[PDB]
Amino acid sequence: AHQDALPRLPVPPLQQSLDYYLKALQPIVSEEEWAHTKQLVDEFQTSGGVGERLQKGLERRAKKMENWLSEWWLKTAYLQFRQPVVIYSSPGVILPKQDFVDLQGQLRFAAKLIEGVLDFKSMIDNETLPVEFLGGQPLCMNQYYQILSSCRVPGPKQDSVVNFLKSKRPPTHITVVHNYQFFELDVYHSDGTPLTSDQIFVQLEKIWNSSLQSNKEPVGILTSNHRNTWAKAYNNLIKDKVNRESVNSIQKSIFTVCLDKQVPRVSDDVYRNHVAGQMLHGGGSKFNSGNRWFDKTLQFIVAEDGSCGMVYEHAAAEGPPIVALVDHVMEYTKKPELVRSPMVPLPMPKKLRFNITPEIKNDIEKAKQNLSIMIQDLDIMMLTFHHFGKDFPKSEKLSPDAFIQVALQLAYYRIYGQACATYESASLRMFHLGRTDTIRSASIDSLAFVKGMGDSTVPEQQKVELLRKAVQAHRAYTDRAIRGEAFDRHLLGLKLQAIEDLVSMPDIFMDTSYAIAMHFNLSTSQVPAKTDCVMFFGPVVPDGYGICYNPMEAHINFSVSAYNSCAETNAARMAHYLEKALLDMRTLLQNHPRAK
Repeated sequence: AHQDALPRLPVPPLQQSLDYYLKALQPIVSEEEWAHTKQLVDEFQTSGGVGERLQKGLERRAKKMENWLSEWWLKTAYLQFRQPVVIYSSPGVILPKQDFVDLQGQLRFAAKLIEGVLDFKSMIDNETLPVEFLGGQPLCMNQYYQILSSCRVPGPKQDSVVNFLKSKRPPTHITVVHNYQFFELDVYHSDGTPLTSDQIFVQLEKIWNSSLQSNKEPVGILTSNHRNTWAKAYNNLIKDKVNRESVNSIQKSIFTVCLDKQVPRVSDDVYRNHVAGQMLHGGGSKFNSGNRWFDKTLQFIVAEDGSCGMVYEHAAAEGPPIVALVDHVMEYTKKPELVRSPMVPLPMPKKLRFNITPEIKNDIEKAKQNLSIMIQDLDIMMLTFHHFGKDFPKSEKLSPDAFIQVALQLAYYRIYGQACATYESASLRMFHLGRTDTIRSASIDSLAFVKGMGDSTVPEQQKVELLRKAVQAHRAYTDRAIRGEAFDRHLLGLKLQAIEDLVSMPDIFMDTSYAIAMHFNLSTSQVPAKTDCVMFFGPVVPDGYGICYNPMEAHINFSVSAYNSCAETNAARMAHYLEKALLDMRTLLQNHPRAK
């Protein structure tokens, strides 16, 4: 009923989008390249031309489908992406560190966490999860029905997803991994009632005692390899009926809980960076990378030292829906432990076995080698910006997110001397089945500001004006994107429509300007959460950065990633310049009051 009342994703007018495209290109391409693209655009949109025909095709597509973009996006962005999901696709999350100091404490917390997710699940099962709004504007809730009891499945050409949430007999178990060993744990009794936190603890204790040694092959590490490689290894793994049953249990589980092992202590200044690594990829074959199943949509990680977090498979949902679950769960783990009814006998959680063959052992070794290379190449820098949060920008009547994005543009320019194609995720949930579109942070106004900011000939008064204009221009682009008026998904649609129409690939998509526009040296996303957490992910290009943040009232949690294979990037440096840019913007604004 709620979904039926939501507006359908629109197809923007052709000229409007192309006009916005030309404006977004101005700061990132040469004068010569822009002039050439301008000519291609004029020809592409001409009356009776190629572009108009494709546009008509997209409009027809919107009339015959619930959402014209959904399937195309899922396929192009995720299912057909063949690189490992680890680092390159699945975002990691670091949650507030817990105070437990030993094994029993680690298990007690895991029990509360599990109970909390099940509490959230009750609202999903009963479709009682409150509809979200944006001031009076309804949001699509479909993503919430794709995260539990689901899993990505390797395919030889493209991947697929399985979702058991609404099956005849929905799964009633979660999977728990300890020392690379997987267990099927029922979290509901036969009578249908959920297990209590105390009962769950008792079961986790059995699981722990049944996996005290780390001498079993880390089959789960196979899920971290290239999708072509895993597709083949997967097909071979499940040829054996027992292995197939074990994989089936993992795929069907409501979610997976990873009880990680102790790891070497590191200097306090790089601790959070190492924890982020643990949450994103596991740290390596000798640490916790084998204590995972990366195809799983939801994986909660409880570390030996109190740290906790999670990693989720991106084909399922975006950051906001995931943090909605996080906020609900963390809040639940803080609730007073009420009366505990007389417990009852519990079954032995089933240890999922894997019959290893020389072939499977080889695949596992190859996966370890591949992951080692990936981890060595990742550069992560976690930054807790304590100076201020949403409070300062708000006091200046400036959008906090826009303020942060402009600061990132300033930091990038200060390091590189030029702007770069920049991506910021925009939520399209105001539309039925809406996922995301692109907000382009590098603009005519942002470039004018960053140049003016560092120009020793431009008066500070002018720098201030340029600052506000850039921030408001970004806010405007953000508002347009959320209302389905951005142009990136639209252009992608036109390209996919051309492919489906069996017409020659239009020149506008083969243009050097389009290649530049689609190569994001800065890939970013704001994921606000009530919980003091932070999300992170790998860059989308070899010479880029992956930046995510959670703006709180008085501070901001930042993550910055980069690849070591690119000598031109450095996560720490980027983080430091971002911190300084934010501070310099506050300083400038405070030194030039609007009324006194």
